[PDB]
Amino acid sequence: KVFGRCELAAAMKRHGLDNYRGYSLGNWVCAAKFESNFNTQATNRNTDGSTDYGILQINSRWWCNDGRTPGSRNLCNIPCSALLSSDITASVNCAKKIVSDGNGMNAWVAWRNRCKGTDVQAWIRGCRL
Ligand SMILES: [Cl-]
Ligand code: NA
Ligand SMILES: [Ru+3]
Repeated sequence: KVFGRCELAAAMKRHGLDNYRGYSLGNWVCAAKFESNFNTQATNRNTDGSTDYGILQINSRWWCNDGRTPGSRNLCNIPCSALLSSDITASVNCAKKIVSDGNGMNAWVAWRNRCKGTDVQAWIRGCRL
């Protein structure tokens, strides 16, 4: 599923991301835009052999199992394929785990380079919810 901007903002609000660890909704919508272009099916291989999965491009080195990332962990206890569904629950729940670890939203290089220190609230303006 390729989400619309306001559709994703509403779904992210529904599933608990607004103000999660002090990150207002716009942060999450902005990150998703530059990570996946709002595409739940997005995958991208990295030079280290891991892959990033889904609308928030969650990485197999630590967070999910894809059966091909040597020496990796599965801290969200999910197959990485679960992160590709139209239902964003697994991606949201796993992202909550990731952002609780120290660096906050800086784990998304896309967030640091494209969203941080910008008008992130702009990504949710004009939306119903
Ligand atoms: Cl990640
Ligand atoms: Na893994
Ligand atoms: Ru990451």
